[PDB]
Amino acid sequence: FSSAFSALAETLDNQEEREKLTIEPSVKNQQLPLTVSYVGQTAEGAQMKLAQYIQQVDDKVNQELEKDLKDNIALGRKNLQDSLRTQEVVAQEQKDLRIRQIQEALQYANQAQVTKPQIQQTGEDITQDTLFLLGSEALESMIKHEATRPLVFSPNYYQTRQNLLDIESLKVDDLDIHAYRYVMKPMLPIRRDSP
Amino acid sequence: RIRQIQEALQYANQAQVTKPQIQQTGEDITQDTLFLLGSEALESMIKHE
Amino acid sequence: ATRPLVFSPNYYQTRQNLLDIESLKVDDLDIHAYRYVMKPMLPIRRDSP
Repeated sequence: FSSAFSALAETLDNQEEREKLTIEPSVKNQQLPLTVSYVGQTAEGAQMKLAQYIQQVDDKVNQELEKDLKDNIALGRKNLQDSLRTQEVVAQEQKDLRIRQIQEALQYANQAQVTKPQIQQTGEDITQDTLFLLGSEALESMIKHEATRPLVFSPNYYQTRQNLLDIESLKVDDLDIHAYRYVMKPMLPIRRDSP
Repeated sequence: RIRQIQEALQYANQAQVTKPQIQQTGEDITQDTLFLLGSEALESMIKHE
Repeated sequence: ATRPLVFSPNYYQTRQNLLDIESLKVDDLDIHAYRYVMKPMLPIRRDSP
């Protein structure tokens, strides 16, 4: 705001008749509160003109941010719909290895003659070596029904899937941006400055 | 999880596991060892979906 | 010789980091090194003489 209000201050000196309009910090040490001003020709006509020029810069900043957020959200859900496609092909390179681990464990369970499952339980996922204890019959169905076996997804996938539904749900039209706050409404003066 | 159960009914239909063979599980049951719950107990996890 | 290798979860991180570096496109990527807060004016009062 303070750089777009001082950029309105320099396009009002390019009028045929100049209109002075300034902006400055209030006390000479800290940055804000800022102190805008304007000189006119009447008491009423220099307060109406200042409250118009505050709303003119405010409607330029507020439209340069709803336009900026729409180019950030519609591009932010493109780097997430891509990051769910490259994270799914990794999740099928793990599935194509799990079918290959099962396809080797059918050869171990065909020589050791394990047909019915000998596993009573497993407290974790079954590794490569102890995979043949599921049986010769139950491992022949994990290869026959291979293309319909569902993928498994890491908990980082469901984090960036929930991060895409959060970026698709927020709305910028009803979102209100305000770049400034009145601590003093624009006054109308009693004593003129000249003559 | 319904799709993991729906595939594990096909494994437990060929291996002929009807009654549950699991005595316990110290964690959640994964995709591979899900067919040990049985053919009968996995037909009710799909009917009551 | 047909027994499959097992890969650490740092391998599948840097495998997913290669598919992310092969998928991004620089032709449709727009870079802007500046932003107008004031369009270039045309002056009314000259400077000299």
